[PDB]
Amino acid sequence: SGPVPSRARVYTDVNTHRPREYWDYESHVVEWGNQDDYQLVRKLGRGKYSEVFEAINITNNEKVVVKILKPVKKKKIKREIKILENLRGGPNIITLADIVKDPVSRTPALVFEHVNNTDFKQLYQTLTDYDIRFYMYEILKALDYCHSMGIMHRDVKPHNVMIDHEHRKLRLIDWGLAEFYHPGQEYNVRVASRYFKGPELLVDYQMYDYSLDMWSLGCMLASMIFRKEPFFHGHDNYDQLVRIAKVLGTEDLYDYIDKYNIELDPRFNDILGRHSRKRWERFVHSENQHLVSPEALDFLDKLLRYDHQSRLTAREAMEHPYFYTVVKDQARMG
Ligand SMILES: Clc1nc2nn[nH]c2cc1Br
Repeated sequence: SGPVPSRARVYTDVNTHRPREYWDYESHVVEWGNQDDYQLVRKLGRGKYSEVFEAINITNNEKVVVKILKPVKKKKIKREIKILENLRGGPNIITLADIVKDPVSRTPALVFEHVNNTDFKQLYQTLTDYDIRFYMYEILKALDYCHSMGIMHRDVKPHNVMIDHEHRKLRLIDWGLAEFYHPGQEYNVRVASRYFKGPELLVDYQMYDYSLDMWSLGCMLASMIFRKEPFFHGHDNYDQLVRIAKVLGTEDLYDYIDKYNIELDPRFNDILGRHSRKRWERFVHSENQHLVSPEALDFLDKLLRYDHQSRLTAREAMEHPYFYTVVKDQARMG
């Protein structure tokens, strides 16, 4: 038997039409700068794969951000570098400015354009209904671009969205989990953060595509309009699917498994149970109702689907009525 193959609905063959060196990052040669051009000012945050510092470029007194990479496979470093270089200059994509190594420790580090140390997670508590739509639209610009360039981000979450609210600009960061989409390729399902993992990751379906990012975006949107962080609050990867099933229902879940002939881990048998598909009104209350509208719920429903092929693409999402006012305002002034 085996699982049923799958293909992305959009941007399916974009990498095939590219020269090999565009996506064959294992053969990419890295252009190393001089780390003596940069002095670290202060630590910004600590991660599982890197440490982020505010720094200064000695040569031109320019503020930068330096991401010191924790030891990982050489090919993973080349992948993040190649993806950042391919996407450089794209809408709302963080700009990679330089690549350096410590002379003694040989530890690699990436230097980025400076952004204010404010991510989406810290800000959305004070956001109006319009601001949520505005910044969701800006994220969709970055996703539609990188998807059109044949790249899945695979780690979309509020922590990876830096926002300068005073200037109303945002940047999508942390491309260390991003990967090139190739039709027929099977990918590692051990990606993204638990609360944002798509059902394809949780049931171990490896032939996924750009639509993985659209599930993660739906998880972000639900947490913001409902003020429930996270929206799917699982204890682990198994319970994460249970939390989803208690909302989206078990019937569509098993139909999804049947459609792609997915061999489900037997542990799920005794924990998924039977659950109806819940109406989104269940999560509306007096403190979030000003963020919830029929347009928001209709848009959210079309993102959070078990069947990855049934989710809105980034471009389809940008044309939803949820963004009509945002589109009109950008047409007038931008
Ligand atoms: Cl602040 C910051 N963090 C990152 N993590 N991965 N890439 C990154 C770029 C910037 Br700028």
